Amino acid sequence: QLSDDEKLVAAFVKAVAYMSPRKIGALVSIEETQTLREYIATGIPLDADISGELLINIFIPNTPLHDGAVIVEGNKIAVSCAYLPLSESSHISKEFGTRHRAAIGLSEASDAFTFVVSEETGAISVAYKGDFIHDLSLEAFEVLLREHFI
Amino acid sequence: QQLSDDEKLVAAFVKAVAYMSPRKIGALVSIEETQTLREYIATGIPLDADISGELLINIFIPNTPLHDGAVIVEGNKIAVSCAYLPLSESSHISKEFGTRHRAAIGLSEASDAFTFVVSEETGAISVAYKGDFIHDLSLEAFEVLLREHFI
Ligand SMILES: Nc1ncnc2c1ncn2[C@@H]1O[C@H](COP(=O)(O)O)[C@@H](O)[C@H]1O
Ligand SMILES: [Cl-]
Ligand SMILES: [Cl-]
Repeated sequence: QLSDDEKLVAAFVKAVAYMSPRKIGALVSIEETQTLREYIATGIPLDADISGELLINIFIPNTPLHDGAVIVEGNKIAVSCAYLPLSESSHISKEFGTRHRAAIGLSEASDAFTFVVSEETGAISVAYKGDFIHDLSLEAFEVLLREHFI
Repeated sequence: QQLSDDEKLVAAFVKAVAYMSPRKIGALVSIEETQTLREYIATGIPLDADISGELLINIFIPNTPLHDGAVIVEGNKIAVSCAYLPLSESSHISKEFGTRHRAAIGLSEASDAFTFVVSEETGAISVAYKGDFIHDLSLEAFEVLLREHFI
């Protein structure tokens, strides 16, 4: 449980360390106090143990599980391919695509913690409670996850 | 009345090989029957995942972290990927058949598990069960065998 939180952080760090330098797009949302049941209902059920390796395999481009969001519930990957509400806010830079607007939209509609890897640039970003943090370093991503989840 | 576990299993396997065979994506999938596969499951990466054709496909995409080794199904879950199975020590195995096939055949000597393979060389779908090896099944043949065995 404390060790489960450290495995969660390590899984996310391994996945983003693989995907970011390969510019593999990724979108991962973690449930907090507000249920994500309605978005989980839109995805393919996995109910899978969390590991960096499984997160990488999910997001490999042009594969059946890659398109849409992974939603983490507790210590399980609940689903992949979930459809998240887009943000209609105009303050979103033009260069930020669908994945980023999906993450931002969920962070305006829930207290879920979402991170993105850009398929255009490999930039790592976080969307949480209406704040959007662009282009984190891997070390910064890790310490932010640790502070939030450990 | 929703689709039974057995119907979902058959559909998952059929969808997966239907995708991997034409693409010549190698695959190795073993299903536990009455004899526990616990010692082989211990060698794999824990997934404990719901069975879907989509997940099986994503596991075996070439040059990915989960694609090497065997997937082992236990009950209605994908227990592990990347598992090690016993390689067949037999010498009456054609030189056409590589290590995935020898692993499938080996496990079918050591247990009553049902294993199927997709060849990365030809895309051929094959089954290894109770020491017998059935090469190059059609998709229809594969499905009917799965139904006769699992339903
Ligand atoms: N003992 C084994 N059990 C399960 N899979 C294996 C085993 N040995 C090799 N493989 C896999 O068989 C495939 C072909 O092996 P190779 O011909 O050595 O490239 C690769 O995915 C290997 O990881
Ligand atoms: Cl980003
Ligand atoms: Cl930073």
